Amino acid sequence: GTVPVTWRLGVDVGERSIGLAAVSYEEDKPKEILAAVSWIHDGGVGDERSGASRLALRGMARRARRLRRFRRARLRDLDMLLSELGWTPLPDKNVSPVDAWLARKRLAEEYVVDETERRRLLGYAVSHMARHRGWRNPWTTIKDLKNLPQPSDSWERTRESLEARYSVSLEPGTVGQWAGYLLQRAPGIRLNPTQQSLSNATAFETRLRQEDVLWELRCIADVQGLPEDVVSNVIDAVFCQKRPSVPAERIGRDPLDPSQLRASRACLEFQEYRIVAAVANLRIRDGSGSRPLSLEERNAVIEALLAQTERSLTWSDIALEILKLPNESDLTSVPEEDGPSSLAYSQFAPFDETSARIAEFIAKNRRKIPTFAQWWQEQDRTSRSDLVAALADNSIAGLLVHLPDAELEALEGLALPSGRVAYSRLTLSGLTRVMRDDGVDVHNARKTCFGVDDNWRPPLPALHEATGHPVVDRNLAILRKFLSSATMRWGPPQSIVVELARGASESRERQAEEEAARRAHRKANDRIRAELRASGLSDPSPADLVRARLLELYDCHCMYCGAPISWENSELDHIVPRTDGGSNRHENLAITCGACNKEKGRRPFASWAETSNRVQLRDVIDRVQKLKYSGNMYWTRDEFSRYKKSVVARLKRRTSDPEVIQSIESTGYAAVALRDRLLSYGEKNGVAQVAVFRGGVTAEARRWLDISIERLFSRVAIFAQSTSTKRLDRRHHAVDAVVLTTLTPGVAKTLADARSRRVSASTEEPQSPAYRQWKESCSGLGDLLISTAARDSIAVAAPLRLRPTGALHEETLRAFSEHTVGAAWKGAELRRIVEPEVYAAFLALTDPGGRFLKVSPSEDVLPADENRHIVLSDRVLGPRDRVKLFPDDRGSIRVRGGAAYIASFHHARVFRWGSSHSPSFALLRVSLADLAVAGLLRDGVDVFTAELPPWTPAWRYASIALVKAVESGDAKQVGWLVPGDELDFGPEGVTTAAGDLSMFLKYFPERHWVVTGFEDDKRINLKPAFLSAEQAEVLRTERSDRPDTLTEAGEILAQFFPRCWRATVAKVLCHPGLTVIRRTALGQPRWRRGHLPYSWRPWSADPWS
RNA sequence: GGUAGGAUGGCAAGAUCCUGGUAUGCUGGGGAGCCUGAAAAGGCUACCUAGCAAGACCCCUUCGUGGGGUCGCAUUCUUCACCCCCUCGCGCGAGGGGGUUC
DNA sequence: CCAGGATCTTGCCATCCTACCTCT
Ligand SMILES: [Mg+2]
Ligand SMILES: [Mg+2]
Ligand SMILES: [Mg+2]
Ligand SMILES: [Mg+2]
Ligand SMILES: [Mg+2]
Ligand SMILES: [Mg+2]
Ligand SMILES: [Mg+2]
Ligand SMILES: [Mg+2]
Ligand SMILES: [Mg+2]
Ligand SMILES: [Mg+2]
Repeated sequence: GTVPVTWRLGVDVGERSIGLAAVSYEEDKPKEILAAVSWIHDGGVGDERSGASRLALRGMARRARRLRRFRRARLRDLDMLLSELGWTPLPDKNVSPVDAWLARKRLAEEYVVDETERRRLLGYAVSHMARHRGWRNPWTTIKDLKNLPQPSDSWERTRESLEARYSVSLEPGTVGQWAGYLLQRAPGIRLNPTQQSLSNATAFETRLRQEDVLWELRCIADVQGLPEDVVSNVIDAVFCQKRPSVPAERIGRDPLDPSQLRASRACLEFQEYRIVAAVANLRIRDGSGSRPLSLEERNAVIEALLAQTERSLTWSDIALEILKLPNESDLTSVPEEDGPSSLAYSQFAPFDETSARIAEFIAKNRRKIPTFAQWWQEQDRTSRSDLVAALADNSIAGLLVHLPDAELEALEGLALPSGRVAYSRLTLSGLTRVMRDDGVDVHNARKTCFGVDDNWRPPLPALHEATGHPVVDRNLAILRKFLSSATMRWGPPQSIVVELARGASESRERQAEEEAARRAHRKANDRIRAELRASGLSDPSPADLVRARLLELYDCHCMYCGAPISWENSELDHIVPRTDGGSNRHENLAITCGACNKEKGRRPFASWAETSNRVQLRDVIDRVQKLKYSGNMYWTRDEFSRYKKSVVARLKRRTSDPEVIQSIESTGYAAVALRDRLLSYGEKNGVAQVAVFRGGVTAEARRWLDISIERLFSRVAIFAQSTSTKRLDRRHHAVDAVVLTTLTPGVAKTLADARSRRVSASTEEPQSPAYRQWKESCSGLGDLLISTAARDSIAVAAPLRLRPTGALHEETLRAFSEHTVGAAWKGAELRRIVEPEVYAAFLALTDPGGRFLKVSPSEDVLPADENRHIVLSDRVLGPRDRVKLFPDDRGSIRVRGGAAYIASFHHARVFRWGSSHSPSFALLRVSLADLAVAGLLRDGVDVFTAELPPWTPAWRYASIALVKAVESGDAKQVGWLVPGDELDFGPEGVTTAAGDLSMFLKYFPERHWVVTGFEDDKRINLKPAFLSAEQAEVLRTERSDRPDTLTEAGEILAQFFPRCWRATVAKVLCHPGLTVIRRTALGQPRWRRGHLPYSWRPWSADPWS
């Protein structure tokens, strides 16, 4: 079975692709391309418009389900409490729309004397407050909510705006009181802002907070004189909220101790470890050399950094006052970036941060927790560390001292430095003890405390272990399929080459502005961090830093309309929204008021500003452009300029264009994680080395091996000047992987130097031995790639999605239409009947000797009969009676008393009937709702051959010829076609071109076509396999940059894409030599029929068993 | 030494999920106001209320077409088949995962 | 949208380790 040869593996990752090569070798030269293939994956994306992954959509749906389930349980507990109290909950129907609001208003205004009426109004109000309670921090308890200032400043500003807007003053002016007053005074007023799409205004502008509803509840209990235990139980039932939790398996494991969880940043062991490691990395000047700090100097600096309350010790202070050095610059190896006026020495040394937080909390709360203050001063650092570990790991889903419950609530309300560190608590304590006692650094402490050697590297994940990142998992699944198939074919690889997504070929001024930008970012982030710790934000997130930056930048106003905003009612609006692919980069983030954010919604900003009467486009662009530079802000001059241009360019767009910036993080993560798992495979399988090379070393290798993708695959120019990029053809990933199999480190250094020389703005051949042996080894690589591409041995393949999982139907429920039994029945109304047995009865009426509905969508099928009684299996309909019908004449299923359209088609079943010399073809397009209502979403079901009933939307909206042929007993299923199946038209190409395809084939003779969809009953959507789609996107964008940068072939490609080939099923499946190609992991077509999807010719496919 | 990789700590910029909430929206049931109406019933603006993938599994029950709980859109060659790994871990065939070469 | 937890990438600063090439 295995034919072992010496071969190398090249791995070239991409965001939507991965190129994998198995290249058999000689002593240093390539011998044969064993397999080269570009695998085109979706990056996990199931939301093509938004870019959100399938895992992200599943997680948001699951969390919405969990929210609804917890809300239902909480409301049931409230209903039990109201039944205990004798308070009547708000009824489901037959009450006024304003009964709850007037209940809240009256209970806030005057004492209700009537006993049953007061209980009814209290039940109405409390049930309505539980349904609409406002937002609170989920990490804060109900006691913290009671500790909040009531009402919030947002509601006080909203109430001031309402008293100004309506010239009245309600007392005490609660949310229910103002809402009832406005719903009675100005009927039809909306309360909260919503998305715009003749117009009106809204009553409230900010997000309702839970302290506002809590304060209204306290005001109602104060007016009505309710007992305190009663209102405390009511507050517990209304504002009950499940605390957020961290699953323990979501926390990584310690590499030195693989059973233990990674320690939190809050741990005092980590704070000591960071201090001792930072001190152990410092050096001291000694006669043009450097020495490590001696053990007494280590102890002095370490005790000065441990015994610290705040950031008071700079590295200059460590050099001068602690080390007693004559000069500041004698302290070398300071772990900061250097700058003017000794910036690195002016940066601050680390300290015990958790001990500072706990000591400051004690100093502010001596009377609140004096027992804890005495106990904290009493305990040693081991029990202190165990306390701190318990306080840090309370957030884990899955306190050693009998403390009072108020002290427990104050301690769990304490804010500690979050984040995980690399090691566990035991490992950190052991390493710290070894570094303190032996006077060694971290590497020697690891060698001592664990017995590891100098070659020790942390354990790496195996190939079967996923990461949880969708793009990385796509690349890894493709890689492990390729590696298993290649290992069983040719044995294990001799070495493995992975391309990392790292680059360094930049000019010195680019490095200078990046260093100055980093300096400015750190300085402004430190100042804003100090302001937020002064303001109570103990641990500012990057979102908090962005929010404080834009509050400072726009003088606490909204960016869009200019309304004054606070910290708590402002919102960080994605200017390009998340549902249009917008990123969390700070140029995409605008500070808003919440009302502007809700009214903009998911729309582009320029279109929203055109439609809206609240903001103006020119005013927002002008307000951005008049921002002026100052002394010390976050951006540099050039960064402030580019920030203004990128913000303005985001504010100016009118369509839902794709996002400008794409995720290079998942490219680097895919390369790094695939390298780690390939290293695990190499440890298991005896691979000699796993080598890594930069992104710009492979391209420089390809351009110095006289290989260009245009010349290799006979591509044409698509630009008027110069030559286009190599990304037109999808096979360039496999060519990149083939080139990667050749590279060695010395050649990598020389091509990196050549690239740095070239981008340092002809052409000098690089001067080195390693380049010369690489060229003499790889002179035949060009001939080998030409011979491989001429036979089309390089494959572009898309992995199939065959599992019947995903959205069963479209999200929006739709109201049922209706049609009288004894009236005229057309074809579209007969195809829309909701009830399957009523449907089958109408088919029995039109055609008793038939099982399907073979009627035209426009023809009048049944006449208007006043004596037509549809006899059901259990009922008789009347001619006056009406039938539920689906609203529109497309595939639909009934969902929860409404109608939902079916989702995208899971597959098409290919049917072939007629003569063998001239067959007829059709597709039974089957969706996930078809299998859902056919009961096929269970165990032991082949979804591509399991029979569907005639009332499913597959058989309802099949073609008339297909329906008549299955009725006649001539059409049997011969295969299936998922979106992503490759069609091979043979070496002769395709003949049925006309109009746009004929012009496409004069520049692009494409024989390989990928199914993307099934638009209607006689059309299959095909795109060329070999040509990219993002390439077509950037060509169509770059057409309008200059007056006709493109050539004629570029215009042909841009006017073929993105609709590509809207084919015709009975035309394209009758091509001679057409084969539906199902490939193996090595890009080779699977032809032997086993238990995996095989290749099949539609013209000569035998019928299904 | 220089280049490249890896560790740890720091700084900066981002990505990916996960947990809990808010508000909207959709559909069913309602209705406060307004309009067109009325021997002749529907819309509009809000608001209230239930549900918000189809469904699966467990427990009820002082027996019901329902109450309660846990889940259900990922891992993209479904199912079947053969091999492998971790867990039902006695060379057990039941849960998850992985591979099947043209 | 909100708070906040977890995983990870890239780039710089410091330290340690590894392999590898290039000169003298
Ligand atoms: Mg590449
Ligand atoms: Mg809720
Ligand atoms: Mg609520
Ligand atoms: Mg509203
Ligand atoms: Mg927004
Ligand atoms: Mg690539
Ligand atoms: Mg409403
Ligand atoms: Mg609602
Ligand atoms: Mg449900
Ligand atoms: Mg498989």
